Amino acid sequence: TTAQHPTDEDLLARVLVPYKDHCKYLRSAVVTEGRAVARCEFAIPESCYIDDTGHLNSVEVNICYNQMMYYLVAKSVKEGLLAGFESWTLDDFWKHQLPDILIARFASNFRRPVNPRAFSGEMEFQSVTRRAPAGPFLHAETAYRYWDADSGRCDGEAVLAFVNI
Amino acid sequence: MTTAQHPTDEDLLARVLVPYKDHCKYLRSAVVTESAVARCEFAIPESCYIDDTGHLNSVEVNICYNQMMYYLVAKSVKEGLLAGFESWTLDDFWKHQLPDILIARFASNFRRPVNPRAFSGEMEFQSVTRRAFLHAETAYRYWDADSGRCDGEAVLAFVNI
Ligand SMILES: C[C@H](CC(=O)O)NCC(=O)O
Ligand SMILES: C[C@H](CC(=O)O)NCC(=O)O
Repeated sequence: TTAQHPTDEDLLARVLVPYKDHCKYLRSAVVTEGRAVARCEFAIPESCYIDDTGHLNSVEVNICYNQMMYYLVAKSVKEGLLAGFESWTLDDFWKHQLPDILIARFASNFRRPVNPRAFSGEMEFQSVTRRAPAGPFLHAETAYRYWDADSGRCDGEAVLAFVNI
Repeated sequence: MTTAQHPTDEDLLARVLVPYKDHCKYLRSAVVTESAVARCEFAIPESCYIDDTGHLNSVEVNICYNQMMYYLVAKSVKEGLLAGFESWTLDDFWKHQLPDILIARFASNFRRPVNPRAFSGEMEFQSVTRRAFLHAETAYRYWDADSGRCDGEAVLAFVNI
């Protein structure tokens, strides 16, 4: 009885346009419906910036979060799922995506190393708050976690700003 | 205060950067002092994973931190500057660099978006401790020639010692 959306493959490819061809890590994303959640699968067959370390690096946790978060937002804007984004169209999203979606704060905590080859993740929008000072942006709080098929596990938080809204 | 500052060790730096891809070498200079601390300059002429967003991204803060941190450890090993690492040689460092130097926790706070084309940073090792691996608490910050400001902390684990 909770509404869910399977991976919207067309939207996903378009969300991932700004990322390089060899950097498309987000493979699937089921979005559950006013503060939405994404449940995702990831794969990094080789790193984009460094020789193989043997584990999912902090850097990659962050790249993957960005992908998952952009997808969650885009899909939420498309299906009207996210409180605070009622006025947005998908066109607004493509315009804002790169210059106007900012990370104010990022944290990652590794409990145990994760396998970068195949891993799962999830995130939640915990609050979205609009600000329009006399003379203008959304403030958002999110949490995520990652795990794999063995015992890998990482969790964290990110505070976002959506400016020029 | 008094201890001598080590200018950028260019040969060590280039070697520390070998595992990074050719377009992802952002750390351009790094002065090391005991207090161990590194004071660094960085340049990202273009991003390695995404089209230009116009500001230094959280991802890049993290890449640059890793480069700075690896160089500070390597240089500290070479020069005997970090307690906990007294027994290490550079050859130990090269063996551990990728598989055995882990981030346990990373945080960044972006006060003011930073210019990715030219910016500065610093970090410090606050504590190193054996635990039943080596556990290190570190803090860093970045700034630029305008009003850019990012800061954070990273907890590291050095394993298989
Ligand atoms: C020391 C770091 C660990 C990590 O980022 O999680 N690996 C090297 C790199 O990812 O740049
Ligand atoms: C939403 C982020 C902002 C950032 O990482 O700081 N830009 C997209 C990216 O860097 O993947």
